Amino acid sequence: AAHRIALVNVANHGSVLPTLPVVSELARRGHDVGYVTSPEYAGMVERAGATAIPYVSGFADDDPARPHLLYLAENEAILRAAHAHYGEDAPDLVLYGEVPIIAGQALAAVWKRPACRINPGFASNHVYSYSREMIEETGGVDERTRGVVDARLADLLAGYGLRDRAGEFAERVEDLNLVLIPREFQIAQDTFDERFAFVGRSATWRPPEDGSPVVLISLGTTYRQCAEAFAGTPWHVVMALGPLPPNVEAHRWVSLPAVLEHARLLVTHGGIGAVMDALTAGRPMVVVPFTFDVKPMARRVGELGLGTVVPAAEFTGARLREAVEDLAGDRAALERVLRMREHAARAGGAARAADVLEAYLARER
Repeated sequence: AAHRIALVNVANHGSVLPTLPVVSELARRGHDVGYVTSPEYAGMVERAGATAIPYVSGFADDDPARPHLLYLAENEAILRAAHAHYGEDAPDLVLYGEVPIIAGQALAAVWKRPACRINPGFASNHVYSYSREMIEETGGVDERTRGVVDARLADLLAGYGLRDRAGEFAERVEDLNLVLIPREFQIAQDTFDERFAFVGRSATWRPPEDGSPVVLISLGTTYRQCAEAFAGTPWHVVMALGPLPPNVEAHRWVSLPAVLEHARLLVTHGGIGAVMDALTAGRPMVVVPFTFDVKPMARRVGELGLGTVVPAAEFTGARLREAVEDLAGDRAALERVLRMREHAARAGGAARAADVLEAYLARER
């Protein structure tokens, strides 16, 4: 019937924003969702239909162990808020993000409850692992750093009598995983078994009236060469970032899905949220990967022929203008993107995610 869900997640846009349609679907079906989040995202998750569970947390600085210790501190802070909020009456399911996996698994073990991981982007297994690729890009781990982190993890789990489970919590694959991308976009997709549900994602501005082709440019946290590149061209350029030609439009923030309804191409930094937006809109994209985290997405857009990858080292105004006009007139790419849009629509979205989560709790797994 109506279940109790503890949605345990880290509090940032990339983690919280994609989970909100799932929260809404569950809430609409009458499920009591408790969202462990920070006070800044508390109103956001409550407007989505959840009950906010706030969490707040406050040696060396250059230390390579510092990011891992802060990660464990956040996992501890999350774990404390959830455990204290529910107390004696445990929820029916532990829905946790692909970042607080120590907190999520500890809670599930303590409460003796089924758990489910939420992967907004790529899912990881023995064949492909977005985490293993991420760890190497962040420089990997030395033996000294491994010892520091391995101990503080065991110390963290000791307070819940789970010290002997540090190894599995860090390495194991969850019994169920909601993956917020279509199966067809996933790297080594045919290797992902029954434990992964590829449900994809569920879903003010006026365009030029003359009929000018529109290109949306939304890159990272890095806006002059782009405007100078499309100057004198028939393109209408919509730019997002935090002297312009008449055809170039600039805004601090832009609704990517709203503009993509009128634009034929997206110039993106490679974020899975933006890639998913283009895919849902059926628009090819030009990916410029400035950060390491988007490198798998950039590689995947390229190998599926859903767009063009311009390396950050090779990026100039001219190369962008060249990539945009080349990919815009490419019928082959457009057909592949529209086909990928059908896959994304067929994924099931938040409605199927809820159907999957209900099926899981029906003691079917």
